[PDB]
Amino acid sequence: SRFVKKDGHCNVQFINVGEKRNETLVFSHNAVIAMRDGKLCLMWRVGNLRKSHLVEAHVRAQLLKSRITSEGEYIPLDQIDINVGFDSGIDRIFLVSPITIVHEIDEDSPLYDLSKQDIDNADFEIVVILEGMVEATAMTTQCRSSYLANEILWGHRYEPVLFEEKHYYKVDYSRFHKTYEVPNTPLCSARDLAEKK
Amino acid sequence: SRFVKKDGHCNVQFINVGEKTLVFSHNAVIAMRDGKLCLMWRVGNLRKSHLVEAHVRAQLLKSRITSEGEYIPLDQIDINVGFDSGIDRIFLVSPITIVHEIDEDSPLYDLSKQDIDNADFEIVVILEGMVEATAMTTQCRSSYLANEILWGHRYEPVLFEEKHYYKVDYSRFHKTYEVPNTPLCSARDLAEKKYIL
Amino acid sequence: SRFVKKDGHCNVQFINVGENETLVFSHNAVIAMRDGKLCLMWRVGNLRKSHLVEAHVRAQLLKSRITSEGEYIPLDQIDINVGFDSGIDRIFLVSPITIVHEIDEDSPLYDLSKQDIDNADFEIVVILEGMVEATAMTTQCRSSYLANEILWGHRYEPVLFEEKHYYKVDYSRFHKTYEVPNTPLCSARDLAEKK
Amino acid sequence: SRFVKKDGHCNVQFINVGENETLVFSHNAVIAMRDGKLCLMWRVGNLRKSHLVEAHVRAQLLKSRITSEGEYIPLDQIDINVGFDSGIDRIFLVSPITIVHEIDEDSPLYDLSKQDIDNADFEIVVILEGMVEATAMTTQCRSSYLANEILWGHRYEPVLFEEKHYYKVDYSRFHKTYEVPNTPLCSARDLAEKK
Repeated sequence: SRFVKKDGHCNVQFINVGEKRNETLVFSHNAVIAMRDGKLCLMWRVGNLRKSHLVEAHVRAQLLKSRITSEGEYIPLDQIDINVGFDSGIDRIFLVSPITIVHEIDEDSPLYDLSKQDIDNADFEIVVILEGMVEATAMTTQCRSSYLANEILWGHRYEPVLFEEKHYYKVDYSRFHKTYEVPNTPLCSARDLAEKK
Repeated sequence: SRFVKKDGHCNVQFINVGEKTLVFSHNAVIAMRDGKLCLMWRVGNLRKSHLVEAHVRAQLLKSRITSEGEYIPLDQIDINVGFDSGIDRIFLVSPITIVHEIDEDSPLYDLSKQDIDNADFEIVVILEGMVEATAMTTQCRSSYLANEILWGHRYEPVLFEEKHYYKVDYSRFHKTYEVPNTPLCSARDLAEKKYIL
Repeated sequence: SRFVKKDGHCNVQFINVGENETLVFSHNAVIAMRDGKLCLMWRVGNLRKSHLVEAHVRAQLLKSRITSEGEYIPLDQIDINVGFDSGIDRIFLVSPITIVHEIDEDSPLYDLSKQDIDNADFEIVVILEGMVEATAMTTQCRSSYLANEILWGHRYEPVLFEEKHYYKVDYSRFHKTYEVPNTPLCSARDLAEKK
Repeated sequence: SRFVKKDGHCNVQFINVGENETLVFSHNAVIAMRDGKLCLMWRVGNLRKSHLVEAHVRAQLLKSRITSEGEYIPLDQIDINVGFDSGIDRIFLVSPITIVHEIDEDSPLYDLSKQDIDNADFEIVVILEGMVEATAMTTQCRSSYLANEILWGHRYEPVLFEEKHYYKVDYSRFHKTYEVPNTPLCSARDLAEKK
């Protein structure tokens, strides 16, 4: 029943992990946008197929997009930060079971004015990073991945992979990339939801 | 008389260290500290070398339903141990009592003593750092179930001053003593009972 | 089309890289306008074929000063903000990046004008730190820009171009810049009061 | 002239060093006025021949205390702000640096006048951490200052002097200080309320 034991070990068992070809940090194939605790959020999944703990793990993200300044300066692929908790320190994660990374689309978010329709014709790329030190090694690892606009499933949630069994927990990685539609999901941008109230 | 010499060596002797690393108190406590309700736990280094760039984190593990009806097998909720002012970083020599101020932002804000004896959640505690003279970042973990938190308790002092040095009695590390003067209500209740004035 | 593939590999090819040694800083620094704000900028790049993990930047202005109490400080270091407060001092370095310092009210350059720079006497030390992929060794690349090495009214020449399916980085344009005669010759303080 | 060259090497030469050691703290700490604020200062240096990567400092005040609840705390470790909030706790050490703690309303020394420090019995633990250049090890240097090792009305002697082309650091001046009679004898609070 306890996820973590008094000595540090975790009562978790992983099934459907696949060949050792994986056994490393992994990102969900798709990204999603949906309501969470009353706010429109951009979310994606991260998992450690390996068997060791990832020390001082922390996540980052950036929206890549070319732009022109008022000065007329052209910038190839400006890198705009996507807030995933740095300010409060919740960008730092304890990864044992797959975690869902959440980005609140607030007034400061670069996606603040994007609706489902906008995302359809959008032309940007979101780069996601996971970094940390693999247990028993002196090397800090940097796992990367990316989500194009058309790779973001609006109105979807991730299928649970953590199941509570008898005095123990099991993680089913065959559900890692799985998502499901949530019709009730608002279709307007986060900004419209802010004014709507 | 000083705890640290000008050369960096500590004037501390350890006794009753037991038989052969890092370690966490068996229990956690909740008592009044500086006029505020706090959740506390102990962390110590039974080793000889200093811990470099050591820091602590904590998380409340519990399943919940989002306001949108979404079920999360085991949501991870951060428990503030000083990250905002950098005091999550510690200088670990003799056992240290990590303090979580249970204020309006704590997920434990509205938890009374009765709510604890009946609640069902897990508090995961982490301590990371590098053992001196090594290129390895260590991660020590532990956890406290709701019934492992002693409401109205304090830890027994382990550090004592001698003629020209300090002694650390580890046989008292896990020891705690009761304080019947401790309120049985939650932090919120204690806040209202004061703001009325 | 995309810059980073799902497997984490970067869809980029570097040409004219030369024969060389790890990280590199642009020869000159520039001062120009950007989104209604006069900024101090300099380029940083990674020639090495690997990735720079947990990479982040820092800058400092060095200059002797006498304290209001008469104390003399040889080369007092004044921090130059490049994003630490929000965490954008941490970069994902692949294609050469332009580090940006907004010359605001809290900046030590908030009073310098082009004329002031041409007559100024200070040094800006720029730092880039991070870990070379698969190495437990965090490297520190350093450089410096004297007041005269700061090109007032200049912008860097683009080095990233969109090809058919991939992206190419032309390092022969790394240190190159072009003039912006429209750049204000006054200081940031004036531009702020001119409202 | 310049302290740091384009390639990252520093134009500095050290003399009167001895026997090329490691990190070091000034034997004494001082309290003096700096830019209108009463500050607690101490010196830190790198006698090693390599650069210290991602270096930063920390300080704590060790002192037993009684809580309003009557709980006895053998040695509480109250933190001394040396710049964490703005990130200026992160230093670039090539020549001896003076760490500054601004004694403000949030400082545990806010209500301490000279006379007070003469009777005090507390202890300040100072720390310096960083990675030795080219190694994979993070080092930690420690020291401390008792209330009687704090020099009120003092400032450190300069160790960095400008030569014609480079800069020399004279370590024989590391621990030395000189008097500043002008120094207020009242606590930082007194100076604050005296306005």
